Amino acid sequence: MKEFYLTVEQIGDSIFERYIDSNGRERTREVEYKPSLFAHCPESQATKYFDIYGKPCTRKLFANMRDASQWIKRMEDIGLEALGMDDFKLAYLSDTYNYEIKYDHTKIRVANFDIEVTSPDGFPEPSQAKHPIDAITHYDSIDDRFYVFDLLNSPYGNVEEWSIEIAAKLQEQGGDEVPSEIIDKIIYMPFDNEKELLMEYLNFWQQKTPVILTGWNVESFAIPYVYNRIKNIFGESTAKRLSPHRKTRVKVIENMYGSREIITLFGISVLDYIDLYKKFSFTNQPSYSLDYISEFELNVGKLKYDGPISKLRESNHQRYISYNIIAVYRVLQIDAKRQFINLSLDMGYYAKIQIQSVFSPIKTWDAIIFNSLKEQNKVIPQGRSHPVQPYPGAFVKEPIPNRYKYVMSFDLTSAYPSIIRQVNISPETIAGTFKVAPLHDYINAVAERPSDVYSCSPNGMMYYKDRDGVVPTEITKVFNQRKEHKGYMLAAQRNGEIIKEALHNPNLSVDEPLDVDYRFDFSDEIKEKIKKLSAKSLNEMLFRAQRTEVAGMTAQINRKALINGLAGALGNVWFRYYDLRNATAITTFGQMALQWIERKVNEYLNEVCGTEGEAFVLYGDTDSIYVSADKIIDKVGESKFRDTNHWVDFLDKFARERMEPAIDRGFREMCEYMNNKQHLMFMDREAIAGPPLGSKGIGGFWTGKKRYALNVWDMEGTRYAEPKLKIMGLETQKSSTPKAVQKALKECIRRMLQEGEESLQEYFKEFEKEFRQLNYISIASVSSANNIAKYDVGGFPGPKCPFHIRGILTYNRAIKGNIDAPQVVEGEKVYVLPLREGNPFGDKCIAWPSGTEITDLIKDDVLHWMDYTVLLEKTFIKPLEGFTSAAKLDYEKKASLFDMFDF
DNA sequence: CATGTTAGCAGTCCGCG
DNA sequence: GCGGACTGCTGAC
Ligand SMILES: [Ca+2]
Ligand SMILES: [Ca+2]
Ligand SMILES: [Ca+2]
Ligand SMILES: [Ca+2]
Ligand SMILES: [Ca+2]
Repeated sequence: MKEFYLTVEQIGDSIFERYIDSNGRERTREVEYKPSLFAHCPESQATKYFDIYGKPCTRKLFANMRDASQWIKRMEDIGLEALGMDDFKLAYLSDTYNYEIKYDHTKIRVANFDIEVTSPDGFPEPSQAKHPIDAITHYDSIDDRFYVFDLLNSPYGNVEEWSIEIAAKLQEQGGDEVPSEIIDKIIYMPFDNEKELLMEYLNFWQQKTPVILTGWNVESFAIPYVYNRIKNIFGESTAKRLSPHRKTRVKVIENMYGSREIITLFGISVLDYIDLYKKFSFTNQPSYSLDYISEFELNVGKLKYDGPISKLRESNHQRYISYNIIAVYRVLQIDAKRQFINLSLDMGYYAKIQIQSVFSPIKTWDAIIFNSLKEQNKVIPQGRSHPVQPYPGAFVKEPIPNRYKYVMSFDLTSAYPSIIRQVNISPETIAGTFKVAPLHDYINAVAERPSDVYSCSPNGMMYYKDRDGVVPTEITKVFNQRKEHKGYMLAAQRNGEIIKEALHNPNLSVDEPLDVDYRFDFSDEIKEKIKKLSAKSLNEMLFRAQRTEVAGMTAQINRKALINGLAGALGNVWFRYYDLRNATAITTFGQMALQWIERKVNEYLNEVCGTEGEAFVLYGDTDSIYVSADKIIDKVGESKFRDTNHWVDFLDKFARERMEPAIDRGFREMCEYMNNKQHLMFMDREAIAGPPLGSKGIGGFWTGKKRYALNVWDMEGTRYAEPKLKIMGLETQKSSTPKAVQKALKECIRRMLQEGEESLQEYFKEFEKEFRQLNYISIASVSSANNIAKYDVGGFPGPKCPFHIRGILTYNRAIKGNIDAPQVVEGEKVYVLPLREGNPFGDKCIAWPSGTEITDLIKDDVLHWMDYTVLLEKTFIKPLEGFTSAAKLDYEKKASLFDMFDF
């Protein structure tokens, strides 16, 4: 097979590389790497090396990496550019792997681990590691085994061995319900003392050295804890054995009362699943406990236990170990679904970077662009210093707050990357400038055509048309992969709806799920078979379709994020290709594009509807338009439609056959106006929205910019079995809004859009009556707790203290002195509840770590002093008031003359 | 070491015969 | 009691 790297490090003048050889064996090597950098040279001097502007450079081959570094310093002192890749391990990767890397994940050792540490005196701080490690579960992807290290003897208690037989039993049977599919994969190893456990853990680690190291919170807890605990017992050089090159770096950061640390293990690529999840999932969660996330992702229940975790090992060591094991398996299950390890590997090898560098779009793009330019013997510019400067972004139309009955939406496919490609925006394609007219002069086609030679943006920039830019070139490759995966995702989505439709009429049969590829639209044969399937087979097929859709989602949305990240990086001062002329060329072109196409759509729709000056576009943001379709529907008359699906079909056809071709002509004109390289403004129909035919539903409403709700029947070609709400910006979409309040507000919206005012009033009345019976967690607000200390004046709120921070301080005073009360961690999330006047906490609110029950010592007092009136008014009524006033609707029946009668 | 800008709502502080 | 300037937080692109 073709060789590929696993890890790469620079240590002094050596490159340390772990890799997979031609026979598929893991190998390591130390290389005294001889880097090159480049300096500009006279034109007369023959060379094969040119900078991106075509100026000749001479190559400086260095005896070692330190020499290269020292040379950069001297060049800086002289005042001349030192060109070429200054991150030498990227250079090394590019030289060693001068071909498209084809990697084999089955040869890559991925390790998933977690540790337990009993602590009777508060959270066990990794930097101090003063408590024994009493469990480790380490899953190895190559062995497909869960290696369990179990401490039987501890200063905090001597316990018996863990029983695998009891672990497999149902909980209702006294067991731990360790999933049966991993029972046979567990290798269990008990130890009579911690030193033996840790020693054997290190020997194991040496035999099975992780390449990718993952797990839940491993970077902030497990890794530094293991490292510091081993250091305290055996010495630092023993602790350094966690690195295959025996090198680590300690990063102390650093709460300021007290502190913590991150450990770099050289020759390992740490990808903490919590970090993967936050970057790649596109959720914002109220809490990031593994229990919370597992439940959200997998619909498994909380791993319940009686008493505090500080006492679980002594009282129920059996459950303690099982739960250690399950927590490790849960990360694997989340990854089986989400496939973030797969994505990280794809992206990392595609760029030729250290795998952990996928967290950095700038490092990722630097490597991609360097490799691309290198292949053509071109030489990359030196990184330069730049002050941070603000610059303009997108246009967002101010909508008239209102109900909007029938709506059709359109937006640009991959807007900013498409703008980059259309205009040919790259550092090396800049041709010059032109004198700018006011933006609205371009929007209304009155300004002079900028150029008849070059491709233009209304920011004043001109670009060559007849040559490729590396930025356009490389952004296109990633865009094309994105498009492939999104296609797979949407096919799976459409496939899912076919299955949901068939679930209305399941067959009474024992049969099998159909063996199909969900990435492709079902054929007629498959659809016929589906209509004969049982509920069992259908539901299983639906699970598989949704898993296929999630996988396509992960793959497409993050490649979308990466290409959009390139457009953003042009405006980040650390990017090698930072240039506000290029960043603003994109954003300004976007502003024109949106407002240009608004004009064109209003013009077209007036023409075809036989009218003039009516506003059809009611809203737009960056690259989208929202078109009121009321007049389209009224032109033919609602009477003519059989059911909802008929008018949906009608608008679908109208958008595709009439509007889109009008839009396309509109944008082709704009392309010629800017004399662009290639027409790439593709504005496809997004949503078709309206109330059910013959209902009192209002269809949609806007309260303002970035705030709206739509009852959607068709979304990018997916015709739903059941209407789906598209809600943006409203409190239902915010992780700070209480769970049950999100739910109730969403049902309030569903009822408004689908059913009418009366239905809304019915639900409101009921929710108001029952509010006080909801679980306290379900009705608590959520916030991030940043800069707690800044507002901590003797345990009391200082000036300008935010509400949620006040709550934390109230909590800190209530718990002061209690050894095992969970501390609020700086920067993490808290639940927040308001308190009534005269409460024993001495303040108007309390807050505590989110995803958790509030400590039992104060729980009852919280429950008793909870201010429901404030909670209902703030979280539920006030947002609902905003929705309903905008929609011109009442959530309570207003008083009127009819109140004089007895109905 | 290192994607971007635009934007609304909740809260504090302050003024206000 | 309620606005306006302000910080903080949270999303929509
Ligand atoms: Ca644990
Ligand atoms: Ca778009
Ligand atoms: Ca059937
Ligand atoms: Ca959009
Ligand atoms: Ca689309």
